[PDB]
Amino acid sequence: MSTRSVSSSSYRRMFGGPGTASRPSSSRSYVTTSTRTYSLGSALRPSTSRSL
Amino acid sequence: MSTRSVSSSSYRRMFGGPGTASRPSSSRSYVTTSTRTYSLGSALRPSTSRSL
Repeated sequence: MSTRSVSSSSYRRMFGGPGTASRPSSSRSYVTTSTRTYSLGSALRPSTSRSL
Repeated sequence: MSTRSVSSSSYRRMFGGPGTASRPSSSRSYVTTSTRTYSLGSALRPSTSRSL
């Protein structure tokens, strides 16, 4: 017989389906500004009382 | 990352190994060695033995 040899390409592995590796968890970011506590002159300003 | 593919290897995946591509071509013709009850020439010895 001329041997019908086993043509042995990568039917064994290199597959496949879970090619979904690094899904972007970066879709969860947490951006926030340098959050201000605001200044107020209300404790710099006393009551200048006029005595008559 | 590298896919650990325990494949059907690319030497028998497309090549039907042990297997009908390894071709068990065994058509079981029995080699009937036909036994005849005949030694060559035994049917006729013309007997000129008539010793009168």
